[PDB]
Amino acid sequence: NSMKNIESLFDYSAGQFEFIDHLLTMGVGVHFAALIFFLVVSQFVAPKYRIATALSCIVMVSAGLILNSQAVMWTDAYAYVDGSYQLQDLTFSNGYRYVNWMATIPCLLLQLLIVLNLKGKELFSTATWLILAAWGMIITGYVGQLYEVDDIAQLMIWGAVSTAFFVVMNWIVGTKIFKNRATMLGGTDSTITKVFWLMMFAWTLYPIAYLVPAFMNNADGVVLRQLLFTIADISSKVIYGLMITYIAIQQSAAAGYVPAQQAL
Ligand SMILES: CCCCCCCC/C=C\CCCCCCCC(=O)OC[C@H](O)CO
Ligand SMILES: *C\C=C(C)/C=C/C=C(C)/C=C/C1=C(C)CCCC1(C)C
Ligand SMILES: CCCCCCCC/C=C\CCCCCCCC(=O)O
Ligand SMILES: [Cl-]
Ligand SMILES: [Cl-]
Repeated sequence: NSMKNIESLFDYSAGQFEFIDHLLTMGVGVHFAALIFFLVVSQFVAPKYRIATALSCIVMVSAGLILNSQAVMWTDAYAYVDGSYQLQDLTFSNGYRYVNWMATIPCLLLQLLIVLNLKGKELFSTATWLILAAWGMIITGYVGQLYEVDDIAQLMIWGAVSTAFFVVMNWIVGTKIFKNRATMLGGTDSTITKVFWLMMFAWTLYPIAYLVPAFMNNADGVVLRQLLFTIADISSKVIYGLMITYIAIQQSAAAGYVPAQQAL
């Protein structure tokens, strides 16, 4: 996969190489620090909603482990030779991000459905279709980025197919949010709507990073992509988790869970 991504085409100045490295290690540090927060506040969440915060812990460790792996692969694959960082070993590719999305995107989608108060049949059926759509999005996206060096037309076709799953997924999410916000407690019917708009904005940065090879095929585009991934990661995983957890606690408290009431 390393020969198929644009990162393998370029030499990097020390500044470019260090910035990328620092983005990845900063992301590791943010995810594992939020992990502790989610772990600690899980005691303030009613049993009904506690799985939602537990899923955030899983997202944090999953996302953090891959960012840590990328950071090490990044420094293993390049060496400072004659004033630049040059490819030494085929060990870095973005594909690990995609495979990980197969795991974390279901987790992120499940926490939302839980705080929406969906139960039994509807929860299982709704989650099945959302996870199938998300996997379809990720799988077609993954195949497309295998062509970002050798076939930009193929990257566009796979991306268009991926974007159809994305659109259908967002329609299911949005429909369930607007049809069920009336069941939300503690005033969180107003909060869940913002989470939906946060999702739209944060998730849409990923297709933009996907397209960098088409509009910025150079070492600065490599940096920009990692920057957009970092903003998208923090927003779609951390800030999103913080809001899901807020909703979990507020509804727990409204539902008469004392640890939630004593903590608010
Ligand atoms: C490249 C090929 C793909 C072309 C794509 C063109 C179509 C884009 C339109 C919508 C995107 C999805 C937006 C999802 C917005 C959420 C929908 C929603 O909230 O539905 C409310 C429902 O009626 C409950 O009242
Ligand atoms: C880390 C959490 C999430 C939800 C990551 C989400 C990723 C996407 C929504 C990616 C979408 C893509 C699309 C829509 C089309 C181009 C290829 C992508 C897979 C990057
Ligand atoms: C392989 C095809 C797709 C597989 C879809 C599987 C989706 C899993 C279904 C729903 C899991 C949600 C239930 C988790 C327990 C929460 C209930 C509780 O909080 O007590
Ligand atoms: Cl992830
Ligand atoms: Cl994800």
